[PDB]
Amino acid sequence: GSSGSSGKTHLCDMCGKKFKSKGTLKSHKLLHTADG
Ligand SMILES: [Zn+2]
Repeated sequence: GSSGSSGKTHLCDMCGKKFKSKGTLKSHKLLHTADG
């Protein structure tokens, strides 16, 4: 809820999407930022 979370997730601080692994969250964060 608005006052606090429950359970556990690998949460994106950039868009607010929630993931089931740090590997899945990392594979998602490549879409926000990458080297070039
Ligand atoms: Zn994200």
